[PDB]
Amino acid sequence: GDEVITQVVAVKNVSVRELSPLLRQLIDNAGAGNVVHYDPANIILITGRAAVVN
Amino acid sequence: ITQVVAVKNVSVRELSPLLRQLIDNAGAGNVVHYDPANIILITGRAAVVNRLAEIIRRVDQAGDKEIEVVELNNASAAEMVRIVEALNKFVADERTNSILISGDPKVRERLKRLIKQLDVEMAAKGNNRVVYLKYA
Amino acid sequence: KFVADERTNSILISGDPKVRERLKRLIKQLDVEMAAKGNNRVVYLKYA
Repeated sequence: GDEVITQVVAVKNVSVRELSPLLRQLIDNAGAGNVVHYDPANIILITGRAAVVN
Repeated sequence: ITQVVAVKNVSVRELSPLLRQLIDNAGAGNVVHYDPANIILITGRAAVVNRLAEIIRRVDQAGDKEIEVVELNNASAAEMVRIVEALNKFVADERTNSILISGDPKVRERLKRLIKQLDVEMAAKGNNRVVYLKYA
Repeated sequence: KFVADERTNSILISGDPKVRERLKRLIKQLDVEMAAKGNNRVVYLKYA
């Protein structure tokens, strides 16, 4: 559905800052309210609509 | 009310912009102050102080890292050391002959995996042999 | 990248499951042991 939830998922292989521009492309591709925050401890944060967060 | 909660894993100054986002997202009166002794201060409405403490604890609980101590009965610890050293943290003691670990409960999963991986002891090779001469 | 132990005499690997495919290939490739060459020989002198 359209709900706003945060999802925490990992990419171990290389630091996920590498995805900041294209992920903010999906933060741009649709409506905002999102965050995608890349923890240097290497996990992954999204917040926003479950579809675009997907 | 003010809430004092910890993030041990890395210094919480790292959260100042996004936490002030929740100091911006709603009304002010808040403080979030990051003590270099590594604890955490919020002050403000219990709801926004909560979501703040949830981001905060979301960098607390996130990256967990500590030490393990696990017996190495067979493969020399210092060897375990060396043979992990090539991998790119780790301790062991050869008083005990035990891998110690510093890092993740993912490091705890995979490095209990490598606790187990090189524990094995090679079968005797008959390196030396006593031969009974029949004639000579 | 690559490791091994000669306690165990075992290749350890760091890298891909493509590195796992090809480097199980090279796990297997140089496992072979050369046949004995009769490097030394005891010769029975008939006369001298």
